[PDB]
Amino acid sequence: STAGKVIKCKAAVLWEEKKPFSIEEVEVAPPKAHEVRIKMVATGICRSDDHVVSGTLVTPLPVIAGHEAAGIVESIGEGVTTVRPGDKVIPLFTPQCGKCRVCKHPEGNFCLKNDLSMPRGTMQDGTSRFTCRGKPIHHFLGTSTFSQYTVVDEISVAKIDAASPLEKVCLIGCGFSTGYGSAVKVAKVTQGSTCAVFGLGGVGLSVIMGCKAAGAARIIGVDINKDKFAKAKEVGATECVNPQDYKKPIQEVLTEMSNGGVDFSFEVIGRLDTMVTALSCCQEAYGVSVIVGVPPDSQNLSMNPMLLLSGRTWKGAIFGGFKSKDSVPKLVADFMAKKFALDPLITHVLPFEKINEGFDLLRSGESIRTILTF
Amino acid sequence: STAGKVIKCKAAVLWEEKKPFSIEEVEVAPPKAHEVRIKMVATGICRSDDHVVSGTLVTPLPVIAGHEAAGIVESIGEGVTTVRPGDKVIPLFTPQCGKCRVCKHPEGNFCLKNDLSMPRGTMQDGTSRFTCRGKPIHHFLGTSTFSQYTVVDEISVAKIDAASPLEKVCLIGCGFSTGYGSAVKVAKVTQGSTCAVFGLGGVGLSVIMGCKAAGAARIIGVDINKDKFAKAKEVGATECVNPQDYKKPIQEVLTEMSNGGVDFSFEVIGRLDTMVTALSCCQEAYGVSVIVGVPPDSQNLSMNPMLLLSGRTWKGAIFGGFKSKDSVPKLVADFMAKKFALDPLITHVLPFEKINEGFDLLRSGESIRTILTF
Ligand SMILES: NC(=O)c1ccc[n+]([C@@H]2O[C@H](COP(=O)([O-])OP(=O)([O-])OC[C@H]3O[C@@H](n4cnc5c(N)[nH+]cnc54)[C@H](O)[C@@H]3O)[C@@H](O)[C@H]2O)c1
Ligand SMILES: NC(=O)c1ccc[n+]([C@@H]2O[C@H](COP(=O)([O-])OP(=O)([O-])OC[C@H]3O[C@@H](n4cnc5c(N)[nH+]cnc54)[C@H](O)[C@@H]3O)[C@@H](O)[C@H]2O)c1
Ligand SMILES: [Zn+2]
Ligand SMILES: [Zn+2]
Ligand SMILES: [Zn+2]
Ligand SMILES: [Zn+2]
Repeated sequence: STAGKVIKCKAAVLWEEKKPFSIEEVEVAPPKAHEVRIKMVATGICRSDDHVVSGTLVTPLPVIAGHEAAGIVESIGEGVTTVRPGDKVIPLFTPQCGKCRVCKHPEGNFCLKNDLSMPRGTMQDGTSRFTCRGKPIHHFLGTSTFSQYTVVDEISVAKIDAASPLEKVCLIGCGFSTGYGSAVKVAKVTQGSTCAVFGLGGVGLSVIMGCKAAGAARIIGVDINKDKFAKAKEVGATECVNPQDYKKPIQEVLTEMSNGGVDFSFEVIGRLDTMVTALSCCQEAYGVSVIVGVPPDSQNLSMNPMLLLSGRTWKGAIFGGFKSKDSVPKLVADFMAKKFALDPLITHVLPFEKINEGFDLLRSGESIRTILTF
Repeated sequence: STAGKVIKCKAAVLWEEKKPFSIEEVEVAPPKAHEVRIKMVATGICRSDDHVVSGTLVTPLPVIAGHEAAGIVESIGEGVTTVRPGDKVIPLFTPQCGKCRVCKHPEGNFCLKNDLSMPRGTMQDGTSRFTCRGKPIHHFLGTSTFSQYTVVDEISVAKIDAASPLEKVCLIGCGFSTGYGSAVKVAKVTQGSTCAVFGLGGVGLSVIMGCKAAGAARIIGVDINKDKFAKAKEVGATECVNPQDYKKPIQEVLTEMSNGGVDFSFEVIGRLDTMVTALSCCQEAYGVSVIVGVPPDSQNLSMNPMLLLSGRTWKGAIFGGFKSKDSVPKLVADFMAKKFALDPLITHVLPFEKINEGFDLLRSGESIRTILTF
C-alpha cells in the first residue's frame, strides 16, 4: 500500500533543453492538503511538450513535462472533496479555482492560478513533490504527466466517467478540447461558413472536427506537409493547400479561393508569420481569426493595424476556451455518447518507455498523436 | 434653377500636404446616373480630415476633403430613387451598396465600394465632378464636404428627417456615430463593466457616451491633455488619467486600477503604441480592445501574440460598425427624440470661410468639434 508514503516510480525527466528525456526512478511525495496523487494510465505527446524541449516554451528545468493525460486517483490529501481514490481523472493544465475573477466570468477560462503565463514549475504552494537523484524536479503546468505517478492540486483535476477508455480520453486533456473548442466556443463558427485551418496536427484536426460539427460549408486545410492532407479530409476538410505549391503568398490564394476572404481562420502551428497570414486571409470587414499555436518565447509579430480597423476580429485562447473542470467531464460524457471521435487523432500507441521514439515520430512529421501507455 | 448645369461655388481645396486649405472657386458638374448633388449646410472638422493634410491618411491630391456633414439635395441624376431635391441628407463616407457580401452580412459594414482601404479619390465611375483653375480635383471618401456643393454616389447618401437641425446632426456623419457604435455595437459594452478610453476628442467622448448608455460602472478616460478631462467627466467618465503623470507605463496603471485589467478598452487616437497599450490593459482572459484611431500610413505595429493567446479579443471598425444608409436616419430620429446629446461635442462654430482657423483650433488642442456653416 502507498497512501501517506513516498512512491518510487519511473518518470521521464528533462534535465536540460534539446536533450532526450531520461527515463529513471523519481520519488513522488504524498499529497498535502487539497492535493491529489494520480497513477497515470495514458498520456499523449502534444507539440507543446516538444516546445519545452526546443526552448520555444520556457518553464523551469529540470522538469517532468506532459500535460495531456488520464489516470486513476491513488490517494487524496486532507480537504479534497471532488475526487476519491479509484476515480478516473484527467489532470487540468488550465486549472479552475472557481474563485478568481476569470473563473466567475461567463466567458473566461484562463484561471489566475495557471502556471502558463509566468511559469514557476511548482504546486500551488510553491514547492515540488518530485525528486530525482537527490535533486528537486519541477512540475509542468501543474500536471507533469510523463510519470507513473504525479501529484496535482485539486483545482487541476477533474473526475470523469468510471467506464472511460483512458487510452482515448487522455486527448480531452489538451489537443482535442483545444481544437474543438477553438472552433465551436472561441470562434463560434457558423453554419454555411468558410473556414481556413493552418496546421493539420492533432490540434488542427480537432479544429476541423469542430468546424464540421458547427456546419461549416467549406473547411480549407493548410499545411506544408502534404502527408497531413488525407486525414484532414477524412475529418472534414473540403480541400487542402500547401503554401509551397504557390508563387503567391497563401493569404492571397485563400482570399481568392473564398471570393474575398474566409469567415473564420485558425492558426494552429505556432509561427508569427502564419498568425499574420491567418488574420489577413479572413474577410476584412467581418472575418474572425483565432490564434491557437503557442508562439516562440519573447518574440513579437509585426502587423498593419488597418487589418483590424476594417472590421476583423483577432483573438486567441488556451484550452479551446473551456472552463476546464466544468467542461472535461462533459466532454468525456459526450465522447461516451458518440458525439465526436478521437481515433482519427491517434496514429501510434507506444509503451511509456518509448517516449523518445514518440517525440521523434512527431518531429519527423510522421505522427498526429502518439499515446504512451503506462 | 441649376439642375443639369455646372455650378460654380466656393470650396476648400488642398493643393499640397502640410499647407492651409485654399478657399476658392470650383466647378461642380451635374450629377450623372445614380448620383446626387448636395448643397452643403454644415460640416464638422474631424481629425481624419487633418490626417489628409498631415499625410497620416494618404489620398490623392489635390483634393476636396470633408466627410462629416449635412446638406440639402439640389438635384438628382437619372435613376436615383432614395432621395429627392429638397431632402435633408447626410453623405456617407462608408457607403452601403446593399449588394456586396459585406452589405449582405449581418455584422459587416465596411462596404466593398468604399474609397478608404485603397483611396482613388474619385466617384464610383473613376472620374471627378470637380474642376479648379481648369484642373481636375480629387474627391475624398466619396463625400468631399468642404464645398458649398458636392456630388456623391447614391450609395453614399442617406435621407434624414426633414425637421433635422443640420448644424448638429452633421456629427452623425462621422464622429458621434463612430464613437457611440464602437462602444454599443462593436465592443458590446456590458452593464457594470469597466471601460478605458484612450483619446478624449470628439470620437473618444462619443465612445464614453456609448459606454455610459450601455451601463458601464467605470469609464476611465486617458489623455495626455488634461484640459480634455472636464468634458470627459461631463459625458460619463468616472475618472481620468494622464500617462505623463506616472512613472510606470499606463497599461500597468490601468491594470492596477481595474484590479487585473479592464473589460473593454478603446484606442481613439491613431498611434501604434497606444493600440498595443490599449490591448494590454484589457483583462488577459476575457478583455476586449477596439481600435478606432486611424494609424499612420503603411506603418506596422509590433506586439507579443501571447496577449491574444490568453483570451483577449482585438478588433477594429469603421463608422462604429454601423451599416451606414440603414443606420444614419435612425440615429437622426433618435437624436430628435433626445436619446443622446450632440451639444457636448460642439465647442466652436465658424463660417466655412474660416476653415483654416477651425483646423488651428483642432491642432492647438482647444476644440473638440468645430462646426462650419456654409
Ligand atoms: N492554445 C492552446 O491551449 C494549445 C493547446 C495545444 C497545442 N497548442 C499549440 O498548437 C500548436 C499545434 O500543436 P499540435 O497540433 O500538437 O502540433 P503538430 O502536430 O506539430 O502540428 C503542427 C502542424 O503545422 C504544420 N506546419 C508547420 N509549419 C507550417 C507552415 N509554415 N505552414 C503551414 N503548416 C505548417 C506541420 O506540418 C504540422 O502538421 C503548437 O504550437 C502547440 O504548442 C496550443
Ligand atoms: N474608425 C473610424 O471610422 C474613425 C472615425 C472618426 C475618427 N477616426 C480616428 O479617430 C481618432 C480620433 O479622432 P478625433 O476624436 O476626431 O481626434 P482628436 O480630437 O484629435 O482627439 C484625439 C485625442 O487623443 C489625445 N492624444 C494624443 N496623443 C495621445 C497619447 N499619446 N495618449 C493619450 N491621448 C493622446 C489628444 O490629446 C486628443 O484629445 C483619429 O485618429 C481619427 O482619424 C476614426
Ligand atoms: Zn480561477
Ligand atoms: Zn497541449
Ligand atoms: Zn456594399
Ligand atoms: Zn471622421
